[PDB]
Amino acid sequence: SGFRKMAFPSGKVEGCMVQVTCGTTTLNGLWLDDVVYCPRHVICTSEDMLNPNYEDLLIRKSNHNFLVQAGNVQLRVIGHSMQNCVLKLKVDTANPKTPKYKFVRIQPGQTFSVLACYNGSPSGVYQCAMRPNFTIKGSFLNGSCGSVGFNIDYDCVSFCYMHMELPTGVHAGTDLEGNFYGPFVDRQTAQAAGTDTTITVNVLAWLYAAVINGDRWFLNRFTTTLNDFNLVAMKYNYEPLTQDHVDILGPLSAQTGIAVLDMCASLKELLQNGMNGRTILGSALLEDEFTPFDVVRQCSGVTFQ
Amino acid sequence: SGFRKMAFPSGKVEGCMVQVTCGTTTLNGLWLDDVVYCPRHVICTSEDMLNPNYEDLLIRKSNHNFLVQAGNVQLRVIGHSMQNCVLKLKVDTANPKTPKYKFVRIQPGQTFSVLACYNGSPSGVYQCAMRPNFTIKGSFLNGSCGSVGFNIDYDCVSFCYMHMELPTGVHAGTDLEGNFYGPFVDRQTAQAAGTDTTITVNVLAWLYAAVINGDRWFLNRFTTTLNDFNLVAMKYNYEPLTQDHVDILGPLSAQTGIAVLDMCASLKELLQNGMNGRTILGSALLEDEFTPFDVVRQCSGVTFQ
Ligand SMILES: O=c1[nH]cc(-c2cc(-c3cc(Cl)cc(OCCc4ccccc4)c3)c(=O)n(-c3cccnc3)c2)c(=O)[nH]1
Ligand SMILES: O=c1[nH]cc(-c2cc(-c3cc(Cl)cc(OCCc4ccccc4)c3)c(=O)n(-c3cccnc3)c2)c(=O)[nH]1
Repeated sequence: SGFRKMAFPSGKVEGCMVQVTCGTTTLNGLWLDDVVYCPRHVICTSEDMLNPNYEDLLIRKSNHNFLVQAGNVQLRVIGHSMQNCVLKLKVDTANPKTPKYKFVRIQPGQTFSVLACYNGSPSGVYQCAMRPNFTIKGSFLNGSCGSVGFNIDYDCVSFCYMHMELPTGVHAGTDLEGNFYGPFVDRQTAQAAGTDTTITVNVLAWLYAAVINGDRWFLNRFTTTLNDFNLVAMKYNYEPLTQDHVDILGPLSAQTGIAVLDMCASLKELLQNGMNGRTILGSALLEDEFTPFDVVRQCSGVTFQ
Repeated sequence: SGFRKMAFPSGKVEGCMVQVTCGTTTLNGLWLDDVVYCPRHVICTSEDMLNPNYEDLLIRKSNHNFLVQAGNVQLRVIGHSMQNCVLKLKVDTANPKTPKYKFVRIQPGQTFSVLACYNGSPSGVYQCAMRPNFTIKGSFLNGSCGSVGFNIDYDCVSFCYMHMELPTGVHAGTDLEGNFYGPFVDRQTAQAAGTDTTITVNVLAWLYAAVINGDRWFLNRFTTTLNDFNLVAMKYNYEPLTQDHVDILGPLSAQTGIAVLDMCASLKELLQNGMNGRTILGSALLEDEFTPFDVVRQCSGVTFQ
């Protein structure tokens, strides 16, 4: 019993964090096999940030200008290249703590764990989600650039996120191939996020989690249709629900005996009437950063090693 | 910017989790140096649980009846003893991944990270707090017994929590010396929790976190006194605020320029009028599982290794 915002165990990723220094800038890198990955703006000064020409700035950098420190392990840089918005530094030592891993570009709505690091040292871990406007609502301070987000399937780490804080206080970054999520660029120039809508399939998954845990007050006598529900979602800035989403919710439907469309009718009533000062799973608002997989994992206890 | 429920990086503790089997029961143990710590009800059957005499049940157990597996490392048990409600198993190998650690008995209101484990394998990490009734609102399934809670100061792991789920769905356990928090006993017999009050000093710390992050709508024109505020806390099942608590909040007071007693007056108005459908740091209720230290760490970026 109980339902918590739960991150993956971070140990497999902690062994990969290093500090990367170029001139006077220091941020975090990801050391996997004999390559170190970090944001390319490590080569910039605060002044370079307004309109950086990264190809031109890289001309004046050689291997020995990049200092990489793994704790106190000093790493020798033997090559460097730029791939989209990440720098890839070839070092002469394979990381002996490299886990089984893959790089994945996640879709909006998907969740992941963040290991926030500073000066190459992990400081905390938390859960968040790729928002529909391709920002994340993280917790990051200066020096956190190069911190990574990931999921873990048994023994394999799936890295999905690595760059900046917008003036609005939300966060933008890349996949591990260096392509930004959404339209953001690594330049200090006007960029605004776009509508932050609610991840409907995740809210439904969390209502199923609530039923499994005994929070049942929101179940009602009604049902609805996909098209009728989606009219309501549009009014409340909820993402449309698709048949694919209904199928993904099938296992939770089968565990609880509540058809997806009946749960949609409960969500519809919650969106139109509010929670009336009540709570669900300890929350006074509808939570949208648990995926269906998140709910099954935490309500079934799958494990990783 | 941003404020998240943030756990410590779990890697130092992951290397200490093992599986402990006795007869047909399997749960988690903590392997530190050459000792394995686990809940003593590993020696019980489901029937033993109603009224177990642990001293008598232990008579029929020898070293070879305890199977300890560290991943696939098979550990040889060379001694066993019972300390209060934990079993201590002496093994013939020191854990090479033992971190610097201490055992600490925490006070109600204090927070810690939980590494939920099953069959000796970590499955997720989250934050929670010792409630004033000495339960914790965890997320645990069958097989999670022996999972531990901890804090980390730079390189030293402070283990504070290790046992059962009450019929109400909240959780009870011991410190690493085997003494339960609060009045609970490791027996399947009627036990009820006691009033769950709100941790006032933590709520104030979280309001300071909100101000630091730009959530300022709840700041008002008023102030109050310690005695006047505490009359309001009592009415709303909030813990009394002491002068010691005011001093602990001093650094946040100094960072924001808001006297503690003015912040109390803002909290008073929030308790009497509610949030009026607004949110603070993404929450529609007053959050009480961030300590003042939690707020400073996350708003200053302290790091651990
Ligand atoms: O030695 C270092 N110098 C700099 C950083 C660093 C750099 C940035 C950074 C990097 C770039 Cl290309 C651009 C940028 O502004 C773009 C967003 C924007 C748009 C419009 C107006 C203003 C801003 C910001 C940053 O956000 N942060 C940051 C701050 C808080 C949370 N997360 C990231 C940190 C670092 O870790 N190390
Ligand atoms: O092989 C194993 N057998 C058993 C366990 C186990 C044992 C218990 C357990 C252990 C004891 Cl002495 C007593 C007990 O009931 C006491 C609380 C209570 C009071 C009144 C009525 C009912 C209950 C419960 C448990 O909660 N859980 C549990 C369940 C969910 C979350 N957390 C813990 C697990 C295990 O991990 N391995």
